[PDB]
Amino acid sequence: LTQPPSVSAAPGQKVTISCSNVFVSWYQQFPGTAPKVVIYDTDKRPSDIPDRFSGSKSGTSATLDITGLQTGDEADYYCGTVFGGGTKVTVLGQPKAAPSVTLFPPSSEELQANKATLVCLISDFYPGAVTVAWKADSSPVKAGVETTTPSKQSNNKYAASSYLSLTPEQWKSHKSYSCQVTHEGSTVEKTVAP
Amino acid sequence: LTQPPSVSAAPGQKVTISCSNSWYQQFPGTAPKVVIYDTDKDRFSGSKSGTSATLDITGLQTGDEADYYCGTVFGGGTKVTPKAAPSVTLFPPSSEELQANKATLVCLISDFYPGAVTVAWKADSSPVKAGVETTTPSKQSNNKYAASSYLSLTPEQWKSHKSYSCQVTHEGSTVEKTVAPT
Repeated sequence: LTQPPSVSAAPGQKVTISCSNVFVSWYQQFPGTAPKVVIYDTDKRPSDIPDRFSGSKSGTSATLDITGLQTGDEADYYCGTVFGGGTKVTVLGQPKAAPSVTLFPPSSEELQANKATLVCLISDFYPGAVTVAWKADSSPVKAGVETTTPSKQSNNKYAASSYLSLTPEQWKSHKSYSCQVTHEGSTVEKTVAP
Repeated sequence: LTQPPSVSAAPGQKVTISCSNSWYQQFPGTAPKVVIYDTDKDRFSGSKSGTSATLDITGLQTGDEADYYCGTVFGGGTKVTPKAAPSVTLFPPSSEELQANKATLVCLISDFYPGAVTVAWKADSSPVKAGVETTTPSKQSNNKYAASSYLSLTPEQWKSHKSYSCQVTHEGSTVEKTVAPT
């Protein structure tokens, strides 16, 4: 049912993806490509796939293990009984970098037009997997939220943006609005107010 | 398992997907979701004759535009395939940011179809490329696209010029918005 959004490691190290709340199959899926069974029935692996891939189960959670990591393994990994969330595996080729989070309020022009949009610019982060959560007066918000998918920049780090669309009164009613971004277990929150 | 790489249709009609020798729907950036299970099982048909299995989309909506796979091992995949102008929104540097002696402008491009755009910045009609990054489009919830561009400046490099502007091109049309230090 639930897996980390991202797992990363240097081009030789071990990656361990964890599927939680559970026979478990693991499917590897490259962009455009169909998902393919990397491991079936907890630990049994198909032929043609390398020895590097191994499946395990501890308690309520089952794990996928990738040893001798290589750029070829850079993919989205899903667990299945239904499917889990998905884990993006990254083969680290540069120092990890925490995103810089810049939260912008609606301009005087946008409000003058009876529109309101908050923009949370997330930039300079590697690996390219981030989680974004909005909060209106310390209370979560998922309605109105729209997030860009990470994109490799000029410096090889990634950049994305999340925006919240609101009514000018919604903006003025709450004393605050926050943008929480999560990158490799490191969370950074920024707030903006009228 | 074999499948037609792509199947085209018109909104309000029907579309067919064949699988040779369970059906799953996959939108970008998400896991697949079991639509029909064991030729029977959110209302579409998944009936089959001979060595092949077909999946039919009853009401051809826009929220059904996804990759469809079949299983027993997954089929190769089949991608099931009205113009909207981009909404360009320009933001000045945050009052918070200028107190940290940094400054960034964000050009937010949204609610557009098809998902392909171009960007160009200006600092009083003089085009600038210095510290400009543009993100790649992504299909938002309303089926139309979103992408953003940003310009990194110094608090003085922003307050020196009278105005700043991004210029967004999309299907031969061009949108330009302007911001000036307050």
